[PDB]
Amino acid sequence: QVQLVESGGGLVQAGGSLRLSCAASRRSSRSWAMAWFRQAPGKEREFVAKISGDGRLTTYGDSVKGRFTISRDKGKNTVYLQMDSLKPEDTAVYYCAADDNYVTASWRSGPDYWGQGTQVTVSS
Repeated sequence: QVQLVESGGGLVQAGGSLRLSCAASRRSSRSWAMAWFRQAPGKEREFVAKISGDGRLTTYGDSVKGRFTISRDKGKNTVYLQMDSLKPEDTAVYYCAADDNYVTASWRSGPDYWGQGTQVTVSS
């Protein structure tokens, strides 16, 4: 019954920015760690970024570090991904995910809940 709904995807020229958003259908007594992953054809869905329930800890995949920023609203199960300096290599369907554990939130099978995906395409 928990639902995660992503928004903010689009088709944009290289070098440009997008901001993805994700809101869960409820708050939890401890806010969930949240994460973004991305999937493109021919490649396993990959971890992009995560943030702890309390917002104090973040980590990024090697390919996006320095360009993307993950943030959340304090005490809500929402999460954002600000994507700057977009490259064609960033084209994928981006999924938000929620986990009651920050350490496993970057594992393909860690999170409890998954969104349906928002497409992001970066043209050259």
